[PDB]
Amino acid sequence: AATSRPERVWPDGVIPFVIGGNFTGSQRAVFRQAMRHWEKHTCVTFLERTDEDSYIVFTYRPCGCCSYVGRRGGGPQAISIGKNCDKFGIVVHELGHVVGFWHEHTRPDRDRHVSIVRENIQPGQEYNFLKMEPQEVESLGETYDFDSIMHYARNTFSRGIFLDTIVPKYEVNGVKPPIGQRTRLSKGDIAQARKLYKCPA
Ligand SMILES: [Zn+2]
Ligand SMILES: [Zn+2]
Repeated sequence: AATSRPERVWPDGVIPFVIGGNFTGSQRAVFRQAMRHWEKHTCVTFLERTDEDSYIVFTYRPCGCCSYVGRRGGGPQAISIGKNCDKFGIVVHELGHVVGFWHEHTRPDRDRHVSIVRENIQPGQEYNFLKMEPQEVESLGETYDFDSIMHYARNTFSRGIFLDTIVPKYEVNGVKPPIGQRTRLSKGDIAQARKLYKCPA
């Protein structure tokens, strides 16, 4: 679910940042580790902010969606971090939003790849399953990626732990594809981010 909107792509892949107050040294180190993870796999770079108008701010705040997707422009944009939601993989996911990715399940073509099990969605949480309009996403020729760091788990926003809200529609390399990993960028996330930022092949 890569943004189609050119203005949301950070110029030259450069993303200035500020780390806010109220974090421990270990939390701050995890933010830097997550930024380095994006840097080592793509041409995105993170720069300590000086006077740039647009930048990201790691902000002590309650956990919960949503980080702005791509570059907002005209000022800072916050990534909300708290005790519930500060691990490396969570931060890498939020930086996927900053880079310009919506949730994978919101791709306009998602219905070919996953079933959204409406019977199981927590009342009032249905909005989390809305597809992006087709004009808002351009997937750059990349296939739907079950392994994406941007993919929800099978029971995200479910009524029940064993009641799936998202079910992959087919197997990949002879297995039901697991969804919802928050350990590292997938091969597909990297390939697609490199296309989005026109990283030299
Ligand atoms: Zn997200
Ligand atoms: Zn993707």
